[PDB]
Amino acid sequence: IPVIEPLFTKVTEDIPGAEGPVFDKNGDFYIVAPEVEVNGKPAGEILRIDLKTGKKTVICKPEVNGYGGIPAGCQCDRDANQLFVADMRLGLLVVQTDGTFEEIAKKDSEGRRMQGCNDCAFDYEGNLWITAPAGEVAPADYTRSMQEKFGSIYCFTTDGQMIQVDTAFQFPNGIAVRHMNDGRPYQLIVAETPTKKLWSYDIKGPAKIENKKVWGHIPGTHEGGADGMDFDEDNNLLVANLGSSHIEVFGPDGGQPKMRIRCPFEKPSNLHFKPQTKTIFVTEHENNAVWKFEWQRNGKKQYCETLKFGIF
Ligand SMILES: [Ca+2]
Ligand SMILES: [Ca+2]
Repeated sequence: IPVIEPLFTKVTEDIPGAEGPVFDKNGDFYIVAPEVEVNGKPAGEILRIDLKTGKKTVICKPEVNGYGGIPAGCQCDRDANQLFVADMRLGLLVVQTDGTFEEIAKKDSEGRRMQGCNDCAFDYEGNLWITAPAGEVAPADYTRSMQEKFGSIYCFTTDGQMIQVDTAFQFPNGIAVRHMNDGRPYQLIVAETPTKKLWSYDIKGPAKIENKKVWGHIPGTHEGGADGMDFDEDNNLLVANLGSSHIEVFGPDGGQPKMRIRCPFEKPSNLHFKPQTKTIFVTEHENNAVWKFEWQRNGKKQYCETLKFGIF
């Protein structure tokens, strides 16, 4: 497997559990620090990083009824400049740039208690596909599916429904949606970290996925595996293989990566493209820092980069 070694440039440092890199509709960059703790208890943070300097500002330190959150993944909304955040303790949150937030669901569409979330991906129809590797949200004692198969997948729909679309995953992690050239959502990709597998489903409609399949295989037997993921404009899927020192690049059809990206660290965690550029910001857990490097092309446009009232 061909490996490229592009130049990684430091962006910012000291972000405990540096995760969920995201750009909003204004080009502002954000990162979540899930692993920040206060006297042993969760106290995760949502930060805005000035790219010109690397200076950090925590806009939100989410807590519900005394229970601190573990914000781990992000997606920027389209119709409003707000961030949808997957929280390992609080479920799904919507955070405003002013730092205020709202817990989205205590329970799902079926009345079952919500599970902690880790990452999410907006399809072009506005539906949010979310991974839930943790057990029940706070106040429930924290648990996570790193060993046992209790990780679930949800689809938070445009009509406000938190629908569990699948269960029994061993730490569902990264997630991405593949679109047809005309913008129609047709395939969901979900990373199952420890098993070294990438799973795929056919998206038949909002919250409707079928034909579960082992779509791709992650290199290595190291502890870790597929974490964050995203598509480039040609639909190649770049996946952070935590513990491998590489970001795998899968072609449109999956299988084995067709190329690997060597990182100057062992734990790449998540990534995100800077809109309209080949620049990919990468978070890692070795130094708890954020970096950025140049990929071969622009990333696939995120939902926030699409237009509600566009003509073409
Ligand atoms: Ca993750
Ligand atoms: Ca991303």
